Amino acid sequence: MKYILVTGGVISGIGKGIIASSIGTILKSCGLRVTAIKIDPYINIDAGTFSPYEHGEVFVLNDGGEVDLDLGNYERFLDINLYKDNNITTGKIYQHVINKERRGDYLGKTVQVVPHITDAVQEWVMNQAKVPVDGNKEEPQICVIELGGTIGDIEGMPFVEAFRQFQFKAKRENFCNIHVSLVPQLSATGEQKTKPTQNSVRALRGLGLSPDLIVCRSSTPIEMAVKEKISMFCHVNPEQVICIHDVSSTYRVPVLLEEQSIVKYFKERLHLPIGDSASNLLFKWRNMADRYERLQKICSIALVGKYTKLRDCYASVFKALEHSALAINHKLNLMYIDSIDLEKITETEDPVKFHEAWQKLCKADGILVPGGFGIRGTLGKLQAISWARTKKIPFLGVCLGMQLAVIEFARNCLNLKDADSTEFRPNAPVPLVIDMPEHNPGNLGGTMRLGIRRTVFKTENSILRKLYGDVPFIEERHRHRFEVNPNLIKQFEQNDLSFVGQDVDGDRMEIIELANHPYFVGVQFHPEFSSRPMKPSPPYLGLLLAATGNLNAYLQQGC
Amino acid sequence: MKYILVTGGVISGIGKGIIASSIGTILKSCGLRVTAIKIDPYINIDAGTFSPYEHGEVFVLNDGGEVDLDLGNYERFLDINLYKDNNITTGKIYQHVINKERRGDYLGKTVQVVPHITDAVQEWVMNQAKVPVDGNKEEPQICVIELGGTIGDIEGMPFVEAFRQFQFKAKRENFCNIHVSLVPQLSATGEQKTKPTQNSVRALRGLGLSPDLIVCRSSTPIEMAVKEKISMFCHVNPEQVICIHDVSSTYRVPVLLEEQSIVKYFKERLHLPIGDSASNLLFKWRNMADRYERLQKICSIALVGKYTKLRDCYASVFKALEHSALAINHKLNLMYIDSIDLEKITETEDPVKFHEAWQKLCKADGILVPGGFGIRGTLGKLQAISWARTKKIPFLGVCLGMQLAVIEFARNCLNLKDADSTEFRPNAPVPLVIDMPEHNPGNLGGTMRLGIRRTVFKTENSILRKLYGDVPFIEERHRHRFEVNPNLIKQFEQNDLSFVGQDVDGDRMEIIELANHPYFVGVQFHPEFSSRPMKPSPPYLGLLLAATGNLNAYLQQGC
Amino acid sequence: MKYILVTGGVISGIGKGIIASSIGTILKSCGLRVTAIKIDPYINIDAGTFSPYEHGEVFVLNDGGEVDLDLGNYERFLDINLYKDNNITTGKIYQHVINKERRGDYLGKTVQVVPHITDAVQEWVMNQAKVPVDGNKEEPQICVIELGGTIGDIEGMPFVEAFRQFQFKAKRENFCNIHVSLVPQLSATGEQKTKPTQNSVRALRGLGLSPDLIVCRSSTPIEMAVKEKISMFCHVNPEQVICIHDVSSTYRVPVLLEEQSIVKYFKERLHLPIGDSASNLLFKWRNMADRYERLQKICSIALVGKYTKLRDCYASVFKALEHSALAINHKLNLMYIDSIDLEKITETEDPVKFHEAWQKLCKADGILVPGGFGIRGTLGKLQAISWARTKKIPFLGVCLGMQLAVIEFARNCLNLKDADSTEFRPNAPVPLVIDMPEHNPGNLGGTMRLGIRRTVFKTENSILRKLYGDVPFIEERHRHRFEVNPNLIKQFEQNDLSFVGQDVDGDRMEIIELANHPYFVGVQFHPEFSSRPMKPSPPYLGLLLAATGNLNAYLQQGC
Ligand SMILES: Nc1ncnc2c1ncn2[C@@H]1O[C@H](COP(=O)(O)OP(=O)(O)OP(=O)(O)O)[C@@H](O)[C@H]1O
Ligand SMILES: Nc1ncnc2c1ncn2[C@@H]1O[C@H](COP(=O)(O)OP(=O)(O)OP(=O)(O)O)[C@@H](O)[C@H]1O
Ligand SMILES: Nc1ncnc2c1ncn2[C@@H]1O[C@H](COP(=O)(O)OP(=O)(O)OP(=O)(O)O)[C@@H](O)[C@H]1O
Ligand SMILES: O=c1ccn([C@@H]2O[C@H](COP(=O)(O)OP(=O)(O)OP(=O)(O)O)[C@@H](O)[C@H]2O)c(=O)[nH]1
Ligand SMILES: O=c1ccn([C@@H]2O[C@H](COP(=O)(O)OP(=O)(O)OP(=O)(O)O)[C@@H](O)[C@H]2O)c(=O)[nH]1
Ligand SMILES: O=c1ccn([C@@H]2O[C@H](COP(=O)(O)OP(=O)(O)OP(=O)(O)O)[C@@H](O)[C@H]2O)c(=O)[nH]1
Repeated sequence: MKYILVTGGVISGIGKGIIASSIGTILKSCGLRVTAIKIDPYINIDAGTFSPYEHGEVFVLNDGGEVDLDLGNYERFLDINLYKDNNITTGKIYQHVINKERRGDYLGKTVQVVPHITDAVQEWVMNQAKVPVDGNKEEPQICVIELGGTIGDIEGMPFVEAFRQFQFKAKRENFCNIHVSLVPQLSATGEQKTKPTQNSVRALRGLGLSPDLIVCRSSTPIEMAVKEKISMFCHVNPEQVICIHDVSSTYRVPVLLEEQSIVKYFKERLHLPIGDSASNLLFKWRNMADRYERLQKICSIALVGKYTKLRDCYASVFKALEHSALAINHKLNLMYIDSIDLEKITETEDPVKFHEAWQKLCKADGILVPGGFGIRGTLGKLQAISWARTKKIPFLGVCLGMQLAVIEFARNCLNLKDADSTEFRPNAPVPLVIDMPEHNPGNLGGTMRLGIRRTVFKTENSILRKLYGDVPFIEERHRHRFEVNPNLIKQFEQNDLSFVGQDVDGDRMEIIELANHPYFVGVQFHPEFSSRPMKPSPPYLGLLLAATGNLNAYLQQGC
Repeated sequence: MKYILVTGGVISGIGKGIIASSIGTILKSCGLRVTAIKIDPYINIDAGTFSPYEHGEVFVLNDGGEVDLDLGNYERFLDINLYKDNNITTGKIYQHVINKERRGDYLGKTVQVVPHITDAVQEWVMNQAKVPVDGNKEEPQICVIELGGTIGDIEGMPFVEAFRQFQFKAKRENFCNIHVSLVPQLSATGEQKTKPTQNSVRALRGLGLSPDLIVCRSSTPIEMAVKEKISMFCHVNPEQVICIHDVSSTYRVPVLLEEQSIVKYFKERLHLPIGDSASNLLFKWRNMADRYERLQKICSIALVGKYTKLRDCYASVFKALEHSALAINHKLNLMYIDSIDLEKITETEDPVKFHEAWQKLCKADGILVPGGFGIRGTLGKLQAISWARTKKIPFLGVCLGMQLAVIEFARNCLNLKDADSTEFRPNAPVPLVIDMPEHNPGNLGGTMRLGIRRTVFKTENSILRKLYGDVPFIEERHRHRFEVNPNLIKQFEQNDLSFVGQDVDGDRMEIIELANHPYFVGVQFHPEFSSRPMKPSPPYLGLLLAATGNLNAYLQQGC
Repeated sequence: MKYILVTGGVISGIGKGIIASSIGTILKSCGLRVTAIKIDPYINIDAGTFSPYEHGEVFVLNDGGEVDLDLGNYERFLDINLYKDNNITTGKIYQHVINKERRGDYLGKTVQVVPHITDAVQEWVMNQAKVPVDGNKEEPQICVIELGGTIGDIEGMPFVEAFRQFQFKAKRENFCNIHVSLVPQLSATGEQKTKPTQNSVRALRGLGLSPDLIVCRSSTPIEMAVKEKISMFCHVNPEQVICIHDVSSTYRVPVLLEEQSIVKYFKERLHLPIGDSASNLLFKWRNMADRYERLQKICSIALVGKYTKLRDCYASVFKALEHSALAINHKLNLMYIDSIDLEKITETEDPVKFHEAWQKLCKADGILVPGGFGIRGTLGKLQAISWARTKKIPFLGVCLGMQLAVIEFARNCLNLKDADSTEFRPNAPVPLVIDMPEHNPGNLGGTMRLGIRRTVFKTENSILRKLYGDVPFIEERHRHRFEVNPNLIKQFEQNDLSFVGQDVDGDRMEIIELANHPYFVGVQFHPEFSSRPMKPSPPYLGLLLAATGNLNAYLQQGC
């Protein structure tokens, strides 16, 4: 099978996944079945126990994933839905190997990093490329492999040697190599240097891998004097240096590689079956490049998270939002509001950060309350829903807001201020939200609810049901532990806030809507992990429709 | 002797010399005698045969230097004038060693890179620190050593091993180590990475040198989360991480190190004699920081060079100009004008680049024609002086303009269009500018005129004589081969353009002034290499005085 | 042209030249024209100023060589005589490059180690392979390139990068790579390790060269478990691991590579024109393997040198001696005798080292006095010739003995004890040996006599003339400064010791013979540098013939 191994340049946050997916999604437009394998040097297995401020938010797979992210980017760009066993971490390999030397399966031979780890790496990447990953039941023909991390450090040492042996066991027509480096320029002056790319190549070539292409991502487009120096010093012909500058939206990244002629390259390098057309599909990639230049009324949410500045804790939501903004031809203005900045305590001690949050939340044409944990933010977010409740600005609750909207509603309408979730204080006189993890055969003890779960819409008066297409059940994914008590439904069996969804059996509800409001939805499932640039997320699409008021206008068409 | 060895971070053009001079010129304000030794890994000996577009302009020393530059920066910041034997290049060492193994002075032993080169390096740096360099006849006490180049490449291999052996032969109280790295951030996003600094340390520590300080120069000032990661990963305490952002003028660079408390550091590290005052001299460094923020009428030259965009071919002039702009409280607006863009040929084929040059030269309140060679630019620059001649905008000719102004004047006034310099065409019917290199005892053949040369002012009616202080002779330096024929003076023994200067004997003139003009000077010597931020260059100071019209107002004071 | 680049393993003294010549001299038996280029990382140019105890004796070429040695080994094994410009040292390159940047031939561009040195290396190796080197006037087809030194150190850094760029500029069919490593075993125990070969490969592959073959030279022949580990860890198939153990004579080294089938390898790798016969010439390499096992009367010299233990100061003579011992079917017993151990002074202070020298010199069936310099040994060697003079044991004087034999003869027969050479004391009342270097046009001052020089035999009664084949002139090479005065011949115009040779003009004599003696020869030329395993050196061949007494028996055949 043809394999493409991208790597890393000087710094980690270049845009590794934006290149590996782009050369993947060009080849998906070529008519090739694609997989993706992300090699990760971080020891930690099963990323789900991260605080999301170090790396980013989780992604969630079908079979129970808690996989990093970058993995999410591949899923969103390629139409692929994945499995959890191609997030191949260093802790995944060692737990696969330390659990074999107690079995004795290496026949008493002492196992060392070479070859008995690097044999287990080049068996892992053979099997995950072999399994189909898309709607067809058929093995693919390429496999874009992302060696994450940087290169030269101690973490990346068992892996580049694992692929050095792999160039020999594979054929040279079956292997490729991309190197995505940085040419940093100092705005302080004006020249543009090529030295960081030279030392990053001789750390790659010094470990026994040679770049086919070399991709120099920087701030500005680079001059032909720079393409000459990288061609002469890094010992590759000038047809393999591909510039990519900092573009405004990531949809320019696939069509910018079309101009630099990488499509016909892998015809000659990899010897893959291709004939040439318009080198991507003209209707669905060059179109939405022009949608992002020519824009309109800057509108359509404020966001209440619980973090400081856009570390990608919420980058997996912002790519889902501008999917919907791609549909309604609006520029989107994502503005973070810290839930600390809505507390009583900040106004007492600092009004510069507090009054700064309200200013944006009162002018907000839409709120969004995504998921979170812990006591931070929760007491601040309790006022944000009720502000949206009375003054009727639409919002969506995701995995925490659905908990918090049912808390505030009994406090306001039913005057039951004593009620709260059992997340925080177990001494609950009215335990309105109870813990109940899935007690399944094959799952011992308390196991977090995870994976694809069917949930059926009960009754017709849902604005969500018309958005998915009036199908009875939807198929979504979530990672949360807590539910409103089905006994505690008795408290709200008459109001305007009634529960809509039910799963296969019916022991939880997962979905709320409110009558006397434009658009009041709160869901337990994360509706971000199926959002694609072609069809947006159906809760998020209506949420921007409610912000522009065209939500009734979308259902005038129907039909 | 206490030695400070700065190095290099990721890319070459960080600001190595701006840090090594700054920690030098803090210690000069401490009351310590300073030298400077710049280690250069480039094989080429005696930089003077450079095209000035690869590296920059030359510097010229007293004894006959053709030394790079960075060396010039030390000279200008420290009051030091240097010798040519501390520009210690790789070609200087090998020519010092290959000329010893024919002598047999290694006693028949085969010489290899270690130790017999690295012995010759640590004897070179011992001797150049030992020689006095300033007005006192006394050995200094520190020696700021600049290991130029970057680190990790093949050129820098004989030198870091040369200083690894040097930490043992010296005492730990006598040695220091600075590392000036880059933390590149991508404006494309917003985070700030620390990885390039980590790999640059483990290439330095992997060659056997440990940083005392670590200096992270970048675009923006960096947050305490970045100072924590560099302290924890690069294994130095957080008192040795010093931030320096891209500041507007280089005079902030000494006073910004004062805020980060590096003055008291070397009291504890190097054990040098110091008591504390205001940590620099309050009148002459923090004052001119405020001169550059608060500014005035944006005026005071256009420049006609012969190059494209400000590669530092003329950075050794621009630092001399804003010395004078530091004196007259004016912002300076250096605008390059290519001499190609004044030719007849560009207007025929492209008026976008041609008309763009004139636009700036007609609004120019002052022209400047610095030195150059070859047929490029010369035919273009012939119109620039005559444009300044008739319409009377002041300019200065430096080492080529003095040739070109005497050419145009016989063509215009004396109608001798046949005359030209013997630089370009030897078939000269009127050879107005003749070749005559110095034929000296000890100098065989044609040797370029070079070094400090006395030149005496003949007569009183010079506007230059009042600027230097009415001394009879001035002491300047130049590197040029050509002179107007002393026989050809007969052509101009009556006009308004008469020759002013004479050297010790009188076989050349070196200096012109024109009567019916505000300020018309052309000099063979380079008046850039003595310009300091305290007293500017005396031709360049009057040139900005003529631009603002206060040139008469400067001599109203006198006295 | 097909190029083979051998390298180095862990330690320097493996046997680099014994492998590179052997794969050369197999291909010479294949019917291919061969050159040789030895890359040397030692800075010193023109090895001739060595003390011969660091590296070894010199070799002397035709055009004036003072080249190391290993070069001598190629000459002796291949029938090739060389030029001095393929001893390409590091000091040869830099003196070729520092003498070009004063010319300006790099067009003002700053030259660095990459590429402008490595361009000059891959132009040097192109030209020396291009020039013919053998009796034909035709370019060869292979070029065995010896990258001397080891690999990984600082000296070998400009060269392995110089050949990494060379694999791309050449074609993969035109390039090869040998790696000659050590597998050290400890007699202390018994196992045999493969670790030093693994780390030596990943320092070679880490610099961008891959071994075609891998040659493991050690003490014992190695087991198939060792060939499996080197095949699996060093990532080459088990057909390219070639064992070679410590063999008794170096003539087994070509025929041992025949058994391991490297002849058919380069047919497949290099794509060179070959058909197969007996894979070497059966009459002249496998024959003299059996000559060295089956041997005879252990006889046939003691040697008086001036050194301690057989550092190869005299290895260029011992290979010439066992050429003659290959002809007379005798085992040779080379025993060193220090000339210190024949002095008066050692017997006074130590008789353990003194009496140990005489014991071997009185039982000596032949003496040999090779070349040397300085006051050490000279006063000791004066008794060794007179011991050979009276008691009539044959010897040969080489470049110093010819001086010393003419000194002792006037002291003994003519009773002129006052006479001595002008090498040591210039106050000579009878200056019997005078200095006269060649004063040639194109050679300024005192230049050492060097290169091929014709010398004609005057008269018939020479035992040397019958050995060369009664040709009038012979063609030999030497490096010496001193001659007997042609005026001082008047002292010996009647004795039994008369001068035999004369060059083209006749101002020196170069050759002595004595009548009343079996074999008394002393020559100024070095007769070691033409000795080949087929025909021995004609003075050295008769010297072993005089030791066995068959010297008359050789001339009974004639004819
Ligand atoms: N072409 C681009 N131009 C500007 N910004 C980009 C581009 N590609 C990606 N980015 C932004 O930079 C960040 C880094 O990109 P990406 O997540 O693909 O790298 P990654 O290798 O997956 O990260 P990690 O190494 O943490 O897994 C992303 O959050 C994205 O928003
Ligand atoms: N603190 C600073 N902020 C912004 N720009 C700077 C600073 N210091 C220096 N520069 C600019 O960047 C350039 C590089 O500085 P400098 O010449 O000191 O480096 P260098 O090591 O001497 O260069 P080279 O390695 O070529 O000798 C200079 O031309 C200068 O104008
Ligand atoms: N196959 C062999 N077995 C045993 N000894 C050998 C063998 N080949 C060479 N030697 C001996 O070991 C010494 C080293 O061999 P050789 O001179 O070929 O190495 P070299 O690389 O030329 O040395 P240098 O690196 O100093 O030039 C020689 O003096 C020779 O006598
Ligand atoms: O996609 C990736 C790739 C790599 N990594 C992991 O990040 C590490 C490299 O991390 P960085 O290079 O980003 O540096 P750092 O985390 O130490 O500090 P910052 O610069 O982020 O402020 C690697 O050790 C790798 O395990 C990720 O977390 N995500
Ligand atoms: O002050 C210095 C320092 C170093 N150098 C020399 O510059 C080389 C490093 O040069 P660079 O790191 O700047 O890269 P480059 O010249 O190959 O191409 P650009 O990035 O400039 O476009 C080093 O090999 C060193 O010899 C200088 O010229 N001046
Ligand atoms: O054939 C050669 C090869 C290499 N060399 C030169 O020898 C050096 C390697 O020398 P060694 O590896 O032999 O170590 P050393 O000389 O320092 O000390 P000993 O082990 O000999 O006792 C290299 O730096 C190279 O320049 C030779 O002299 N002759």
